[PDB]
Amino acid sequence: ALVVDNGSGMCKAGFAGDDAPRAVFPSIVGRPRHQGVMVGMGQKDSYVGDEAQSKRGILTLKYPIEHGIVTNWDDMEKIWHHTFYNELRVAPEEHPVLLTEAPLNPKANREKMTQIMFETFNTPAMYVAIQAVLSLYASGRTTGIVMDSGDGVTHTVPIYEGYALPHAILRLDLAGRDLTDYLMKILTERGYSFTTTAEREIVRDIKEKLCYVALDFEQEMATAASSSSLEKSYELPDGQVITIGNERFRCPEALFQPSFLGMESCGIHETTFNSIMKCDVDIRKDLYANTVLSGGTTMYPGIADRMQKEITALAPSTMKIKIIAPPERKYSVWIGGSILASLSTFQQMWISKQEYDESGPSIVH
Amino acid sequence: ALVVDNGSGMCKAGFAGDDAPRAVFPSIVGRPRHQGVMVGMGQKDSYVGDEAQSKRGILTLKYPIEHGIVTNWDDMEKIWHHTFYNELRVAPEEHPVLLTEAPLNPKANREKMTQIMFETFNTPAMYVAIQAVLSLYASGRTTGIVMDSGDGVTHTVPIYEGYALPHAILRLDLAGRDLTDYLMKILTERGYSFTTTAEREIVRDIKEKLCYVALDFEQEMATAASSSSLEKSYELPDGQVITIGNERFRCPEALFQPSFLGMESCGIHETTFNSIMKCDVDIRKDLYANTVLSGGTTMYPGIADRMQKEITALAPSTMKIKIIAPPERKYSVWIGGSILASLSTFQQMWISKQEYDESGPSIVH
Amino acid sequence: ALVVDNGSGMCKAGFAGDDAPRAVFPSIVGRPRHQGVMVGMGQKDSYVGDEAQSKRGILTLKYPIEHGIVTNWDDMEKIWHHTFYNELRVAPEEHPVLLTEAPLNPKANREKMTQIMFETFNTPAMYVAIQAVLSLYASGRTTGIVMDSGDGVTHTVPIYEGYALPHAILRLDLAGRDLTDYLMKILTERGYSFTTTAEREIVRDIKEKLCYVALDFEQEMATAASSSSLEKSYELPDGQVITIGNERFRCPEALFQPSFLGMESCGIHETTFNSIMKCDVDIRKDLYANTVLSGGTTMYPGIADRMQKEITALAPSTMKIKIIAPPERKYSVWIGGSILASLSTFQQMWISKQEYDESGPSIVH
Ligand SMILES: Nc1ncnc2c1ncn2[C@@H]1O[C@H](COP(=O)(O)OP(=O)(O)O)[C@@H](O)[C@H]1O
Ligand SMILES: Nc1ncnc2c1ncn2[C@@H]1O[C@H](COP(=O)(O)OP(=O)(O)O)[C@@H](O)[C@H]1O
Ligand SMILES: Nc1ncnc2c1ncn2[C@@H]1O[C@H](COP(=O)(O)OP(=O)(O)O)[C@@H](O)[C@H]1O
Repeated sequence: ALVVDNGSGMCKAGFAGDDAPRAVFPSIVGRPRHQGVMVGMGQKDSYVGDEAQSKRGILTLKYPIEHGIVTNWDDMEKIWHHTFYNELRVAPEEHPVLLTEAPLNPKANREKMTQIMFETFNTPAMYVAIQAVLSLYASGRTTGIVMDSGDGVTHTVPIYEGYALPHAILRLDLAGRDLTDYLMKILTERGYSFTTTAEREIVRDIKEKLCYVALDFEQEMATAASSSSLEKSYELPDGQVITIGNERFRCPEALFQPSFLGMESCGIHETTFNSIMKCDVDIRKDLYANTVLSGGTTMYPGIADRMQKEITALAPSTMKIKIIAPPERKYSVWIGGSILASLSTFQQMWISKQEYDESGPSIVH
Repeated sequence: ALVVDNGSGMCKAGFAGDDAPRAVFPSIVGRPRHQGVMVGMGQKDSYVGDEAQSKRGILTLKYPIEHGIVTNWDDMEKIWHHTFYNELRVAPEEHPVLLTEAPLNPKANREKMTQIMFETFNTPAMYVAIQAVLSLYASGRTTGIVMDSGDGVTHTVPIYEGYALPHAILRLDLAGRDLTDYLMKILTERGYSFTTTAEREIVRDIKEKLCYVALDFEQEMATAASSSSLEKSYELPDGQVITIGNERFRCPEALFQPSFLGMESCGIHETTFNSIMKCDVDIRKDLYANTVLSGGTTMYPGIADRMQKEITALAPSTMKIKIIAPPERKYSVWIGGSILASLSTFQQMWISKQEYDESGPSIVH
Repeated sequence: ALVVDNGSGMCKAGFAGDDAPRAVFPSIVGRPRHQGVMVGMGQKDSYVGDEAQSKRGILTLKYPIEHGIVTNWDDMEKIWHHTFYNELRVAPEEHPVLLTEAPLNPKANREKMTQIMFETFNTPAMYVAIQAVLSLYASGRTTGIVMDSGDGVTHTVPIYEGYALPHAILRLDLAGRDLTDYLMKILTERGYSFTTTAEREIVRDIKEKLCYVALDFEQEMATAASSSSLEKSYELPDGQVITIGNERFRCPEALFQPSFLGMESCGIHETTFNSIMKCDVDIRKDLYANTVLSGGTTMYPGIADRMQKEITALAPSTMKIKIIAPPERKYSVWIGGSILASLSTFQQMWISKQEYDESGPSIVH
């Protein structure tokens, strides 16, 4: 059976018989804006994130997915086509597939997504599973509160003894792309300017390399405003040097207290405490000291040691607080997908073609 | 032969060849309220007070027994199944059993209870015995007035020279569970709130730990309203501190003068005097100075020294009054059950299978 | 004398010489989140529900009161200041005032509330009265069971011949704000999203306009899933149309069987039957057929005709059941406040300054 993590930002896919994905590519569809001045194939009508990442510049870049909701399904179907035929060389009619989505999403999403997945690609069996549950499979726990944070979605789910508290789930649409745009908007403080889609991938790669989360933001500010040498240099692809300072932390720190973005919500530590405070009074002792981090934007160095200091300053004292931040968080959800796909007891739960032929797309409910 | 104290509140069981029970667990059956988000065996259809006490939170809690009357027999049969197979590891067809009940109860109770006990578990021999009689066995007296007070039932039986006066027995359905709910309803005076079954066990454990009976309630009220330091603190399972004051006594004191509950009856001291005043005129001298306390809710510190001062203020003077409050009152009825089960002369009194095959369940009468 | 209904949600105030309040405004205090880019007076340090309702967007909105308990008294004192000086144009030192509260509340509330009311505003005389009693004044009955349901509190009080049974009162913290948040959490099923305080008032006004209570919820569900045209459209303040269907009832219906919210209590019909079953056996015949509904969230169309069908299915047959749902339920408690304030025989019951100068704030007891 195939496991495809159509999370936002990049697609990750492979077989359930493996410990890591076989494909990891940036989910972009890119289209040329200039005509072919010399005869050849070298100006295709469209490119997908495998090759559109390197032919950027002459291409505009648009994602099929935003805030975890698919905006144009033809781009997504093109990406699934690339994942099945071009990358894993596999006929989708041969293999069952399971697909990930955010916990709360417009229900029509699941309906269209399955209608495509086995009316067009005619896959034999299908199942949709929420990412936070799959992350626990990857950790192998049965009690815990999972936090996920990727491109444009953050959410949390409490689970105890394998039971989720659906009244205690939260979304918080703050992570990633809304945080890259802040880097774009703060980096113009130095003077550098970045205006276009292909040029944004530079700012993304900057953020993926030159970023750390301060444990005491006020004192890092007081240090970087001193004579301290804290800057590092980045070479742009044309050879222009970039120096970054007073910014390597002041970007990711806006994941906490997101009033810097004018988002009037509570932040990641607040919504972690405010999710545990929705659970029953004796569940707190076992969700505390089992906080599990997941997903790309949890990868900055120093996250866990700040988050722990924030929660411990906020939760009632005389309670053990531990944050389970493993490595490989980027793949955690796919690993758990491979696990759940492999468990023999789960094999009765797939929606088969026979069910959909009776019920149609609302069988997902 | 087995002795099982299926009194209300918690089940206590063991062999007659012992001085204390081998099992003591809260008689609860608990059921999940949330569907399964994660795969496993870890969510049985039902749990019993051994594990439902710790898996509370994810469970609703319902007792099979209320006011000493069984409300749902399938929950009780599940508890007997747990006591025989799971807890005492004993084949019920091997051993006779004796079972306790309240003195006055709907007769259909005894009928169903024995029908189950040796039509289903097919026990070889059976007997039902009233708790107050069994308590005298535990004290070893043959003259006395016994008071019992447990989860939801209080009653009294006078016995002289081993004879009970059935015209002088009283029930008074005031103890225990109706007194925890009053703590729940008075503790909201501080501001704390407790709404649900699992959360009530916290208030029960509070009551089991932070309670004392005032000898001069009016003066303890006048003291706690003074500058006196009289509060104590309880840590909830989440680490929230609770402070309790002007309440640690004002809860159990409602066992006397139950007009605080709007129950228009007389109270425990009144119904003790009003039971002795039903006995013959020369029996008073020997029921006085042989008052025997029994059952859980007689365990609060200061009970006996109040009760003596109340009865002595009410009974005619120039009479010696003594209250036999031993330790181990919690087990007293089970101890007496073990005694009566051990006496060889009693061994002719069990109802055998041969009797029931003639008479059916009404053979208990 | 003034009558101020400082119930939760919105403040309603006026003179006892009137049949309806003179002020009705949403009790919000709002504070700016942005520094001044343009010169003027137009950004006060704080605003109150008169103007903070229209300057929302640029304001954060916080209530002083939640679950009927005041959380920050300075916001409340600011609201009382606005009601006396700014709205009713009245010197508080001239007039006695009576104030409403929920039946069970932390006692410190009444103490602080009166300390403020005539240590700061220096009112000459003061009295606190429970809302359910005041509702009977508005109906003019002397026997009845009153149900109240507003912003964040529901409770019930039985009264017979003008006497309440304090052992039979219940709170049930389910109404209103916990039911708007459910609309926020169910409306994301369509795809629309609402994240912030000012934006929540839109969902509240939706609920106040596009809501009805189904008499047979299962059949309305079966109808809305058909081809039936049952949706209605709401225009947002920006002109975005919203269509709502299969939801206009599935929100308020969660006031019954609140397991949809994961609140493990019984619901409004259950706690109405379970309150009458605490009264004496001959009172039932006269509390039945005098159930009186009160307070805002009882205003949905179809409530009464469902509630009657629920109670009649549950109460013993051959009993007349009638629900007294008058119009003007929103003002009922204030009307009764005006009545009780006007009765000359009541005029001895106010706490005067002379009493408080001896007793301090606990004179309310
Ligand atoms: N090394 C890194 N450290 C921190 N964040 C990263 C790193 N690499 C990628 N990211 C973040 O993750 C995004 C890539 O997609 P991601 O959100 O991880 O999708 P998914 O969660 O589905 O894997 C990047 O745009 C970036 O915001
Ligand atoms: N240490 C204690 N002091 C006072 N009361 C107690 C104590 N422990 C238990 N109780 C009361 O006894 C109840 C336990 O069941 P109980 O009524 O004793 O049943 P039984 O009488 O059948 O043993 C508790 O709910 C509590 O009300
Ligand atoms: N027309 C209406 N129909 C149903 N419910 C309403 C209506 N108007 C207001 N409400 C409910 O009443 C709330 C307003 O405050 P309310 O609870 O009535 O306070 P009070 O009971 O003190 O007047 C609103 O938030 C809403 O939940």
